Amino acid sequence: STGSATTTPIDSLDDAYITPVQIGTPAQTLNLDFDTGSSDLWVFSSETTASEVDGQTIYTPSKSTTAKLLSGATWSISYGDGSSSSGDVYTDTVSVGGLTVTGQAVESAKKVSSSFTEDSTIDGLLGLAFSTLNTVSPTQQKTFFDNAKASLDSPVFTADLGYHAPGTYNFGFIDTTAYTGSITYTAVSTKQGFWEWTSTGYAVGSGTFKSTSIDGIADTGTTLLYLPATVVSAYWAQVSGAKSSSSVGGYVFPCSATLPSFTFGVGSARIVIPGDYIDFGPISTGSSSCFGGIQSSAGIGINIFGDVALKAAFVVFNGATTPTLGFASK
Repeated sequence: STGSATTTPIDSLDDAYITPVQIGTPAQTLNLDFDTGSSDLWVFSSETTASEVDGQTIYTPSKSTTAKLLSGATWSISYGDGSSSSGDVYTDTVSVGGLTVTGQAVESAKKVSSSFTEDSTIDGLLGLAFSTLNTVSPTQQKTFFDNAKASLDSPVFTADLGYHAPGTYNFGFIDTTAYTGSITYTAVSTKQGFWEWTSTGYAVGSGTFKSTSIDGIADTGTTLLYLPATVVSAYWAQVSGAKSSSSVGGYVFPCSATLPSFTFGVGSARIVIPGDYIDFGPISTGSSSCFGGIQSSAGIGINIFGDVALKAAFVVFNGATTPTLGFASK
């Protein structure tokens, strides 16, 4: 089997991407944030505290003839941005782009933190990291991909995120028309439960490539590119007037600037992030200070190849017995 679904930016900045997901019988379609940095499929629901729902579409398990309470199971997750959610668990039929999993754990939120409430466009998350990170207790549950894997034509999924445009998540096949050149594959460590890999270096604009190992995670659920402070300083030094602002919480730059590209290495291959991809717009409405899309990972404890980086590539999440990652230009 295969599946193919379009993923759409939630706003004009590509702050996140939503993908429609069918849950239950008859189908209830929710727009979920596919997150290769976590491993829980959780949704706003009829159980979510009413004051914490503000425009999201909710899953109502009592209206699904295939929903079953997973007795005794609870979940609770905290994300790197400080947001969180928790609740109980049903199993139900879940379909993505024509690919169907029966008995998928659907984690129903009883509580969500303010940032989830405040984002009316995201109805929940669909985790695509390794199932060892799933938070369900006392019986850990599998991700959608883990449950589908054996049925897929090939044990892979691909992320093809757009810049200011829709893109595609495919399951079970590699669309050879969706990228240019060849796909370069690179080793993955699953020791932390992430799609963790080592970039071979970087370049800023037209500058020379610096060969240096950068361990980080391919994380579709993180908006920006978080890299070591040395690398990030080297990038922003090429932008007149750019500075790190403690009060804003990262590097800012004059909105009048033209930003240089940023290249990262994948083995001997190179992925070029155009400068425009690194502009996240005014820090507040009407400001001429703009927020940068490359930020320091110092204090986060891990480097994160988030959407800024991934959207410049066609990315293969290869879930073979020994997982690997593939990157192609597009």
